[PDB]
Amino acid sequence: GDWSFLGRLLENAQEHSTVIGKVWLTVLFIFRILVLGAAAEEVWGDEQSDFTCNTQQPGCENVCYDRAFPISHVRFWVLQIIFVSTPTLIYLGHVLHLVRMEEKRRIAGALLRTYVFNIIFKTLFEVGFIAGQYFLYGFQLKPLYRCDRWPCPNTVDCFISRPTEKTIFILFMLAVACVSLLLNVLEIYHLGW
Amino acid sequence: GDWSFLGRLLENAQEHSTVIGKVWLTVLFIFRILVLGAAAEEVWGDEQSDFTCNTQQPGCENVCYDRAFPISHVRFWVLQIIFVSTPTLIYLGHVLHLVRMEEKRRIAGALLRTYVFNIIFKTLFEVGFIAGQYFLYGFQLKPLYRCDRWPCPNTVDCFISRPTEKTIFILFMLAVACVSLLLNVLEIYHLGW
Repeated sequence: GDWSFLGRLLENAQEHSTVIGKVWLTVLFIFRILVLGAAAEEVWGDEQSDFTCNTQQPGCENVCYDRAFPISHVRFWVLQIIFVSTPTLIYLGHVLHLVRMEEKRRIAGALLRTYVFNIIFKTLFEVGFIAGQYFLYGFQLKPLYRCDRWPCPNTVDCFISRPTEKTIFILFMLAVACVSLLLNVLEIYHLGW
Repeated sequence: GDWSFLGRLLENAQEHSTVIGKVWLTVLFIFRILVLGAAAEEVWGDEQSDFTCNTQQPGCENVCYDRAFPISHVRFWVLQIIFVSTPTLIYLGHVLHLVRMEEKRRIAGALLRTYVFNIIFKTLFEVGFIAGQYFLYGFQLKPLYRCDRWPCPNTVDCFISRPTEKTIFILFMLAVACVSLLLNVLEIYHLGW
């Protein structure tokens, strides 16, 4: 996808942010957005095309792929990026609003509360997506999925495309997410002390 | 098949047999041999050809047809005919042997014991095939057979050719077999009294 606009806004955000925040935005751009576009989207491109079920039943592969993958991992990661970035956009907008207010007439007062809330929201959204992915997929895609959804007769064996590569990238993104959490914790403590 | 030779021998047997025995041989020829050749063999001709299993697994239809039908009904009926007819052949041979003995030099003495044993053996073989078929197939072929024999993955649904016609003929032959039993009982009692 085209992340250009979000890029513009977040680049603006870098200036009005802590050094650790600039590190966080670098991580977001490089290890999350760029990995997803350059590497992961191609991994998941044949997810349903090369999903195969051992059966002659029409409609079984469709319902089985749908039950195994209610949302694709890459779409989940898109949404995670958007939601962890939204607080930064809120804070940046409040900052620009105060600048416009000054013109009509760095981090302190209302902006400090807003920045702390921004880090907080980023952390909660962060953790939330991590836990949701754990409960939806664990952290390993196995090659076999056994499916008993109508119209499949009895239980059918279905086979995943590229499960090991997908597992590698699942874990890569989990690690990047954990690094982001650590960075946000560092921001909180660094402001505190 | 060509039952001509057995026919010759059994025709000979008719002369040296009771009236009820001639009825029994008429039943054998007409309602068992002729039905099998004229009607049933065509019913069972497509038994494996039109046996269908819902799967893509190579070898599953073969092992599933084999598990559902370890012996075909028509082959069972062939063997039943042969074995219920063998005692009559024994008795007829003993009779011809006594005739040859007389030439070298109706039912009484040794021939009477042999005739009673012939009826007995016919009755035991009769009942035995009936009970064996009950324990192997019951008396109704259902249209669905669920098969979990390797290499079939999990349980697969397989579908029988012509199950209702096959059931009709299964029951027809059961009835003919029971009529034969009744005739043999009548022979025993008629000799007794």
